[PDB]
Amino acid sequence: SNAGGSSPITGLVYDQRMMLHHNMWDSHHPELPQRISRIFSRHEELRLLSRCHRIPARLATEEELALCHSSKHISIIKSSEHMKPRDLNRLGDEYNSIFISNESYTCALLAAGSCFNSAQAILTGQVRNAVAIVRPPGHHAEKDTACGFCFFNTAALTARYAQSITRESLRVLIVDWDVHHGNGTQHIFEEDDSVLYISLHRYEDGAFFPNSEDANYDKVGLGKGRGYNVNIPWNGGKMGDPEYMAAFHHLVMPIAREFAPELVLVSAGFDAARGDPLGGFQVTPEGYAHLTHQLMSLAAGRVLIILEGGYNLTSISESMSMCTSMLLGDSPPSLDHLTPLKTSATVSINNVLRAHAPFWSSLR
Ligand SMILES: O=C(NO)c1cnc(NC2(c3ccccc3)CCC(F)(F)CC2)nc1
Ligand SMILES: [K+]
Ligand SMILES: [K+]
Ligand SMILES: [Zn+2]
Repeated sequence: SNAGGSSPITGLVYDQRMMLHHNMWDSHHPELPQRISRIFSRHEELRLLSRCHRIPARLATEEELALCHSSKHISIIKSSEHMKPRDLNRLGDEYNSIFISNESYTCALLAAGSCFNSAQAILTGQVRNAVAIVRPPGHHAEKDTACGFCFFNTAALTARYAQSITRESLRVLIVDWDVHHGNGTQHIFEEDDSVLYISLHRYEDGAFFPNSEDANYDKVGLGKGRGYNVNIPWNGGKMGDPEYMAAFHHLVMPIAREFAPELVLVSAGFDAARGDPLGGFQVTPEGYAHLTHQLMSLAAGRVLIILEGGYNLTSISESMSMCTSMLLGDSPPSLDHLTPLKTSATVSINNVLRAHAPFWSSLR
């Protein structure tokens, strides 16, 4: 029972089977199997694992995938399960930045099913919040195609899965703090006012992957979805804790509170972390802890943290373990001295404010 209340529980999902997805031609490709085992091992080292309720992985079904993806796309990825290597190579090469092994399809299904089980546990009160240590990632995957190490859009599917077991209009916030724009998530929800998508990402006037002006601040959503897509694009600066904290203070949290989400999904890539070989930014583990802590003030604390990217194995292990520590209710660690904001970060924050003040009274 929870008569009289009870201490909130944090769920954790991790299944070593998701390590089987691998790059048979470049075994040093940074989207490594041991991304998830290293993160899991750090949770054991820090004694966080035994404090969590372990949530089992499961496979997503093909009908669950159709919540966001076309039958053609599902069928093509499914067909890779039985391909020979030369045909896996050719099929991967048809996409932007995709490698495929015979286990990729099953691993993508497990990453999605793990997050469905976690959202289910949160929404039915089995746990208050959860962390999902999953791969391959999701947020670059589109309705019709794979992209950027992602086959199916785990976070987008989880938002639709949540609506499917509560009510169609359940308000879901997705905060995407992966250093890359989540092009797939933006596109899936661009006309939808029930899912608010807020992405922070390195942009560089369109030069940074995925190299599209869709990631710019002026893309605010379409139709009913106008105002429900918030891009915070970083240009010309080595961004870190001061800039992300300022973005949360001026943009993410005011908009999120006004939206009043009923569930928060974090597309939690850690490739903006200090030390990441791809992102080039310097968010610290303590910074990620503070971002997590702020999001826990939303949705009565119903937050699911979903691993996306992040490629320095030590950085992502420490950063995601910080986030779990915050979900468990530990007191936030001290931030380093916040250097004054990079001046271009103020420019970006002010551009987003101008783009979104028409839709959010909290910004006016
Ligand atoms: O998921 C991600 N990060 O979290 C992610 C990161 N990099 C790529 N692609 C790029 C990449 C691919 C393999 C190894 C390093 C980088 C290749 C094309 C590029 F040069 F344009 C950008 C980098 N794709 C997805
Ligand atoms: K992002
Ligand atoms: K939206
Ligand atoms: Zn990324």
